[PDB]
Amino acid sequence: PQVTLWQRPLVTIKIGGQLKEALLDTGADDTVLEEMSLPGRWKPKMIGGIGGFIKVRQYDQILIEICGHKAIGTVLVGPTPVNVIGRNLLTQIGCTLNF
Amino acid sequence: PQVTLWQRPLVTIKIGGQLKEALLDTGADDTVLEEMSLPGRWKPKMIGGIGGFIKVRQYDQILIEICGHKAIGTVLVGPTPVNVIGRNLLTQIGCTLNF
Ligand SMILES: O=C1N(Cc2ccc(CO)cc2)[C@H](Cc2ccccc2)[C@H](O)[C@@H](O)[C@@H](Cc2ccccc2)N1Cc1ccc(CO)cc1
Repeated sequence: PQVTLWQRPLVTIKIGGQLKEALLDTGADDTVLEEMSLPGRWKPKMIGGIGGFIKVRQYDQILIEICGHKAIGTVLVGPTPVNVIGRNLLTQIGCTLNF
Repeated sequence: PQVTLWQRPLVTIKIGGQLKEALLDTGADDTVLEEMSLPGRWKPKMIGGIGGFIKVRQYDQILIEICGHKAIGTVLVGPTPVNVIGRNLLTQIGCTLNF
């Protein structure tokens, strides 16, 4: 749909059988989720943001449903304060920025 | 303009007589820019990111031109690694998210 930016653009996602809300985030290259239970194997990474770097786990080929749309991609799970959906999956759902 | 998200959504801004590039960042409530010289009054502030917190200076009523659109608002200046335009200015230029 179209979403204006007067409030945070949150969406519901379903991931790993669980329902969460996430922020649509054009500044983020990748998707980063708060720590959660996910099968099964993963690789450690660092990411940097404002504030500094964090260490995260990388899971590839995870299925996520963002609104009704399915996508498969990498997710990073880790100590984020907020679930962020970045450009790796925003492109899959066809999201654009328009002004 | 419409921007797809296959690459980072960067724009040119003019602020304070200087020309910069900045990310359009729907996840950011506010705008924060790397250290640069602005004239005038500011207040200290601290913002939290992935990774932690930074201390930043808040300047109010700063004119920015983003693409060919002028906006006025608060900018936070500080040690961010990248300049981000957040929703406080994104609403002023009429930016929407569309999927
Ligand atoms: O750290 C932030 N990252 C860091 C980040 C890095 C990597 C990924 C995955 O690849 C995801 C997020 C982004 C901005 C940024 C990108 C690259 C380098 C430096 C900064 C993000 O794009 C922005 O949306 C918020 C996301 C966010 C929002 C709330 C709480 C935590 C995280 N932030 C922090 C931020 C907070 C406040 C303001 C001003 O109000 C601006 C930014």
